Amino acid sequence: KQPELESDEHGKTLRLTLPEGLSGEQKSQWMLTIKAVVQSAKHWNLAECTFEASGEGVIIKKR
Amino acid sequence: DWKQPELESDEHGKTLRLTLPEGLSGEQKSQWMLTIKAVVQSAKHWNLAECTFEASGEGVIIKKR
Repeated sequence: KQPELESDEHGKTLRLTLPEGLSGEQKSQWMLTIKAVVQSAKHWNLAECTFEASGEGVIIKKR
Repeated sequence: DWKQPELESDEHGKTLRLTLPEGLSGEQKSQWMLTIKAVVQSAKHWNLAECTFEASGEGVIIKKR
């Protein structure tokens, strides 16, 4: 399932789906990587960051 | 074994490194990369410091009232 944006009369909701049947720790690792991005969006303005793919996964760069 | 999200810095630069969840099929890896990509893209339209983040059933949610 691709990202889904639900629009409520009470606001919007971005819903992200995790792959079918992942294990328990794979689910946490995944979750943790997304939260690191939301945390970084609180310190940095991500529209002004460069986002590249790396060997291990991904890299978000500021300055 | 699995590296947690970590920052790296030095002169003229600060980076956030994210490691892929382990034991993933090529498909799931593609899915993982798109999820991270959907999140940076939302931070470009919304201010995520003013949004709620939480785990739901088989996923994650980000709400902007």
